[PDB]
Amino acid sequence: RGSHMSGGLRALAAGQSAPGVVSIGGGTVFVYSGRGSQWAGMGRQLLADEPAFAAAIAELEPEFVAQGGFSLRDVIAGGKELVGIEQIQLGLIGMQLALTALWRSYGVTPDAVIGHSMGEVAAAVVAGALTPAQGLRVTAVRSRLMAPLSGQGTMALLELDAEATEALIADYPEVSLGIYASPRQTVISGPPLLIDELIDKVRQQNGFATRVNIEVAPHNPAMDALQPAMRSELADLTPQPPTIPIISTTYADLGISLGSGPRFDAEHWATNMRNPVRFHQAIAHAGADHHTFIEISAHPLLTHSISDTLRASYDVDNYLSIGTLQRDA
Ligand code: NA
Ligand code: NA
Ligand code: NA
Ligand code: NA
Repeated sequence: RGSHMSGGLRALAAGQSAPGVVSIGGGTVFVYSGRGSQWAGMGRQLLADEPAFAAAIAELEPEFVAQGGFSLRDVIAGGKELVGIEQIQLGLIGMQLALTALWRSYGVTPDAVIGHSMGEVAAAVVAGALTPAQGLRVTAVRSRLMAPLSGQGTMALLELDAEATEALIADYPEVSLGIYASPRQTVISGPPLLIDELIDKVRQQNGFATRVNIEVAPHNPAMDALQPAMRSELADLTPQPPTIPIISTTYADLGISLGSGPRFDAEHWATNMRNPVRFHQAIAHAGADHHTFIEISAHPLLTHSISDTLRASYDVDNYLSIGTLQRDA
């Protein structure tokens, strides 16, 4: 039935498509979003009808119980709301890894991964730079550090390019450019009263602007306060070089410069939560030679931005930008 599956996944789930199928060009990129997008009953039918999904949830559950005092298995089965930044972030990465297992069971695996904002932890796990246990650990530490800030920040998506956004916020020292979303959209981050003021200005100047469903201000100066504790608590984190190309959204150079490769260690995660998200540039880089982009999320929020980026550089008739699950049935 898969009422909440994307077309590509549902077709594989029923067996209508052949293994790994999803004309398009070659290459597949898995995109891990940074936003929690829980919807009522998320994963409930998956847990009962998709053994690969259920195995992943089962395998994560012991670490969650002991690393998070929270049961993802019970959230999914009981359709419980994730409450608080810690449950939201921890639940999201569990869903991301379990959904990656689901695609794998139907022959769909990534040739490269992209992590958007906090979704770069999940990307690093799937690329082999971190183990699932290490991914939970990073998520647990960071989310606990951000939880006390709940309600002191937010973000907003604006129908402005990056330089127009920097112009808008020039006189707003507390507001930052948070995400380079596409050539046409940019996310700002900062104190909620000021984000609301900027949303209104964009609308009154005949543009489009929306609040992000988030109650902190990542990718902003506010995060400086948290970086020392990040480096201390994750001091013992020992990552490995990735085995799948990972295009990092943390750095201007996408973490793919000649020479040494990024080390996905405590400093990287402290940097990832503070630096602006180079999502536009990572997608552009990836679309040079990869033609299928799959957002690994509970509800597709990046597929339009992906398509906008790809359309600016490539012939999108040869491309496919899809999600995994969606809140509508
Ligand atoms: Na399965
Ligand atoms: Na897997
Ligand atoms: Na592990
Ligand atoms: Na290691």
